[PDB]
Amino acid sequence: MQHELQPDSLVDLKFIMADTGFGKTFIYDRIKSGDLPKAKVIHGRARWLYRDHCEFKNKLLSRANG
Repeated sequence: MQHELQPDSLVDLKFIMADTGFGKTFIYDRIKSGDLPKAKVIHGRARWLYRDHCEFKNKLLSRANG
């Protein structure tokens, strides 16, 4: 299921894990550190904004993690 979205769109955890290759725990921490998730999370999960990925990825891509 290759679904393409734009910076502002609704992503899911599985997507993030595909996007990043890392675990959920890393996501919530790292994305908060990115620029605080604008993602619409109300019950531990819901819908994530891809923007938060872009901004989080930004800091990791800059530092070159790994």
